Amino acid sequence: MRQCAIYGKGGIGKSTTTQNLVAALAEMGKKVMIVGCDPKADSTRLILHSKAQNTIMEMAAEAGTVEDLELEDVLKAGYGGVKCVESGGPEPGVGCAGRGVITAINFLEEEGAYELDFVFYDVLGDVVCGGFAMPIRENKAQEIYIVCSGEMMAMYAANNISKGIVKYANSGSVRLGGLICNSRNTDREDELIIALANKLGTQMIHFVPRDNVVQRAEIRRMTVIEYDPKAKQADEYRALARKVVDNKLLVIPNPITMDELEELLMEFGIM
Amino acid sequence: MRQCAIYGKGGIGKSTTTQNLVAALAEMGKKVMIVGCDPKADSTRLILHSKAQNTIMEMAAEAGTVEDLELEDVLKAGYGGVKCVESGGPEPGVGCAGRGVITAINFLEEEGAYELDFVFYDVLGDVVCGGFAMPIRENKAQEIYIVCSGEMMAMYAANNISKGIVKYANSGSVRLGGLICNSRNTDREDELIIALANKLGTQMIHFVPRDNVVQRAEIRRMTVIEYDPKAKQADEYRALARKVVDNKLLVIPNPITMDELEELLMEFGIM
Ligand code: SF4
Repeated sequence: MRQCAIYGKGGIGKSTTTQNLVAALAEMGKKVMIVGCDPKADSTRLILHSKAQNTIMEMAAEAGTVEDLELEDVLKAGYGGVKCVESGGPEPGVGCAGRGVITAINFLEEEGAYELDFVFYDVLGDVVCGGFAMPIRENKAQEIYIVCSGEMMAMYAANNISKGIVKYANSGSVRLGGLICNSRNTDREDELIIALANKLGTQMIHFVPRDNVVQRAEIRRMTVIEYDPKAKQADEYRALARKVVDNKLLVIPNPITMDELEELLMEFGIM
Repeated sequence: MRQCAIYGKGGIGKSTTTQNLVAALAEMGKKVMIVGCDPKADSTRLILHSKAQNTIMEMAAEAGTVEDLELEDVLKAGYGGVKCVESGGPEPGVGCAGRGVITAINFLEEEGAYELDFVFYDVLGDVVCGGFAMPIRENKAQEIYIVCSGEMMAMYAANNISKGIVKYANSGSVRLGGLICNSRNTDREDELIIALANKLGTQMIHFVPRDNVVQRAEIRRMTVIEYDPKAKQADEYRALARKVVDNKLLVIPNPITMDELEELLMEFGIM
């Protein structure tokens, strides 16, 4: 079993890319589990064809504690047999995202859900703090893949996630597997992300293009793999899945300074 | 002295709106202090004409601890006498973003920097956790203004911040003074934000349009008030400032559910 975490800032289609990648993995015969560690809890909608999956936090609140919770309600099987579970966001203004994530992971481990080829933690990378770095810090995810784009905020979040990895890459076995470039139809975006990965010492594992079929499948609460298996974007997600399966470059990144990031953006025509 | 917090998700120009509002306030004769509570620390650049102001956490690290710091290096005066502080983001992957704010506010209180007509805490509202809600929880900010837009994520963040205000309003005195609509050139965006404010039990205090002069001023690292005083956007920021000064409608919000927000987006042609 491989423990991978997809990190990245919100609003760039990270969850859709994660779900389509997991669907492509399931289509290859891999038993994949998705754990959504996002407060929005949108990391399992496409696999489950659901408007909203009941997160562990909400069901614990309805049942008092996670101790009186059942894995059958917590964990749901979606397309391709993919198991789906939502950690649940913090209480707005009160709790930590990290406490919800660790509670979900501990409940899953106690219930025996992990006993699978891949476990993907879809973790928010908008802010890189102790709470959102729980999978990295508690040795829950060993391979970190960052979904980014050719915009200042996306690469800044990627660099901060790399800083967190570097913090926990010593006295720990968590490594950066690569960068997934979610295209935003920006010119020289793939080249910019390749250069950013080279600066970080990692690779751009795959460049995910923008396609209308992604939104067409998302209207149906479905992945591109399930919706149109013969689409070109399905082949892109299959290539990403194969490159993640065959990924051997797991490195401790070298985070860049702010000036280097601005220089990269100037070089590739963003600012 | 009025203690206010500008909350809101990132990527919608909340920081620029806050800095222009503070510049318009100082242009009317009010003594304002900006406390930047975002980890990326861009809340005081346009006032100070700086690429990036040195944050409290950085100086604490360079000087060993906060107790070896001086207000001269921490507190900087920019355009119109506005006093600028950056709280300092957490160490990526380790610290909590809300304890840097605790440290900054405590240090400013010991240094006597709070004894001023307005204090504005620019607080990021991407994730509404116990850390990022420190000014609301610790009773440091009494009036909350949420900068939002017609996009789904901005309205979701506004609803979550309203939930936090509700949690801390039945025990403290923190209230929501209105919603600031940061236009994204979306059709029926002002009407949608007005409807959201009416559902929350509050008001859309001002509609901030999109203007190129905002970007022209930001390139020069200054606000529109200082760059082009005779511009229309400067007048919009002045209207927002005088509506903030004259604001008396401070309410405990009524946060709306997922279905209500989705139906609001459906009504005005966004979903
Ligand atoms: S550690 Fe991060 S998620 Fe947890 S309360 Fe602090 S800022 Fe919020």
